[PDB]
Amino acid sequence: GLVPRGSHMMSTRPKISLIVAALQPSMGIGAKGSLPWRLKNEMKYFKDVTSKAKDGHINAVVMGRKTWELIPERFRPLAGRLNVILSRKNDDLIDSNGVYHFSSFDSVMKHLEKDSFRFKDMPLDKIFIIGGSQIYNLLILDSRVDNLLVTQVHFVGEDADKPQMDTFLDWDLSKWKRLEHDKLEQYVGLDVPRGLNEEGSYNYEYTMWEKA
Ligand SMILES: NC(=O)C1=CN([C@@H]2O[C@H](COP(=O)(O)OP(=O)(O)OC[C@H]3O[C@@H](n4cnc5c(N)ncnc54)[C@H](OP(=O)(O)O)[C@@H]3O)[C@@H](O)[C@H]2O)C=CC1
Repeated sequence: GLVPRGSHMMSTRPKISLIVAALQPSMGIGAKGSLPWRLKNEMKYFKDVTSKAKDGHINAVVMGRKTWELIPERFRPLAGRLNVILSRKNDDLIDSNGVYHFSSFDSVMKHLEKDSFRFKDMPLDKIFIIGGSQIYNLLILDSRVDNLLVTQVHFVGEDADKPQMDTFLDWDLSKWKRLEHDKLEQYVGLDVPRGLNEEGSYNYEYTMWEKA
């Protein structure tokens, strides 16, 4: 935080991550309004990563309206995190549980900046964009996104049984560069398994990318 020297701001400005699982090779991120894989350890990774903040800080999760509707009521808002829901019909309100119902990523970022990136008298550490496909494909083009946390998902059943995806991440690889595993662990603040994790007909690898 602040020091007697007067040289440091109270907190660093929060990094923005887009966290997503994408099917190889064509970056499929949805099928028929859902997702064809259900990976228990990957869902735990999402919980652990989005919840892990440096001491005295909290993280934010930013999601589209349709994804908010698919979180079970008893688990909303996602505990231990600033929840932001995007809908163009929202009225830019912060409700009785501290949930931000905002009309655009621009509007919520403007508000957070006005508040010195603080919430419930906690500074923000990381802001995670958590989906769904429409919000991912809008915000992956936003210059404020600092990194991608991509779970690379591989189908390892028979070729004919691979799920047919119908929504894909608008990810231009020329704009991004994969980092080594130590950088991923240092960013997320956790010990993360390296390599291909196995569950059923899928394997999956945790990766991090920054801008080229
Ligand atoms: N691969 C992965 O890791 C993940 C994939 N998914 C997949 O995502 C899919 C669902 O995603 P989707 O249906 O696209 O729903 P989203 O969660 O992306 O929410 C879509 C809604 O966001 C609002 N919206 C759209 N553009 C804007 C904007 N510019 N500013 C503000 N609000 C906006 C709209 O509601 P309004 O009209 O009210 O503005 C729209 O209906 C499912 O297939 C799910 O499995 C979800 C999570 C993780």
